[PDB]
Amino acid sequence: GVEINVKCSGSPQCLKPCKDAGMRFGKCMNRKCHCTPK
Repeated sequence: GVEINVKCSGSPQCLKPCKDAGMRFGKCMNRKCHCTPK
């Protein structure tokens, strides 16, 4: 489960939370975020 509960809208809104997380690539969800670690 590499996802984090974050309020996202569109793909780039989740790109921001993952930016500070130091990871790359991600996705979105009705009320959740998706992050992909190396």
